[PDB]
Amino acid sequence: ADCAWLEAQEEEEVGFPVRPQVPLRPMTYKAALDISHFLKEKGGLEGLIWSQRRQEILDLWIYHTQGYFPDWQNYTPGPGIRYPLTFGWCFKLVPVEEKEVLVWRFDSKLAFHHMARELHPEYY
Amino acid sequence: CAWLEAQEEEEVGFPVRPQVPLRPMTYKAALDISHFLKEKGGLEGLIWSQRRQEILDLWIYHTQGYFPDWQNYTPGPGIRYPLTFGWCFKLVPVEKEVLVWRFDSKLAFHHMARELHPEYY
Ligand SMILES: CCCCCCCCO[C@@H]1O[C@H](CO)[C@@H](O)[C@H](O)[C@H]1O
Repeated sequence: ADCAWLEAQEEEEVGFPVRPQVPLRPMTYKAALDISHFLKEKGGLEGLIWSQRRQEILDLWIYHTQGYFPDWQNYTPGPGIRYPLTFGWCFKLVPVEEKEVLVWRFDSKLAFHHMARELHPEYY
Repeated sequence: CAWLEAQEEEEVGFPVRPQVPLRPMTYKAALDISHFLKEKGGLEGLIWSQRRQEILDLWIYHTQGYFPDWQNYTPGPGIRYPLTFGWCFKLVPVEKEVLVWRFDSKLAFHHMARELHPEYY
């Protein structure tokens, strides 16, 4: 089922149901900063249990509204706290009580400290 | 049912609440959306799935405010007919069988789901 989703969205990328209304960019620091702070104030990620599908609904909402390619929202590997690889995005996945139940949590410090970078230089 | 519990939880109000106010699906709304999707969209020819229908349902729910409880079809086997009158897409088999979204403008004037299955009304 995991692989079946990738092939579906890449077919869907031209186009489904409508191609996005705005010019189609890649995710920036400031965009990711504004969208996070937006989603806290108005809208509701805070607390929700993470899933492959929910992330996709969130990725597609940003893609259709703002035009940012859904290529961006990636976190560090487990176990434990799951840090965003795209700097600017102020959400991380915390466990709640080796795969485990995660939760989107806002953290304004993520704006100033690229914690994924500091813990895993591997990726850069 | 693993999806429905997640979907219900989400309904207040992930990822944002839809911007235009909520209202139930109508004949004309369904008609207009269908004819929009054929001209300026890409629902045509695409293989159906549970997730693809949900992406479509949520795009409508967010864009236009229609609660996603309207785009259901008749049971199989064979040509799968829309229960909501106005919606001009049906799911045709390609040859549990592989279905494809197909625009049919005659669905606007004949409630084929009604004529074949009066049990649902
Ligand atoms: C799976 C999620 C599908 C995408 C849902 C969000 C798409 C909404 O899209 C936006 O809707 C606004 C009104 O709400 C309009 O003003 C914008 O022009 C439009 O881009």
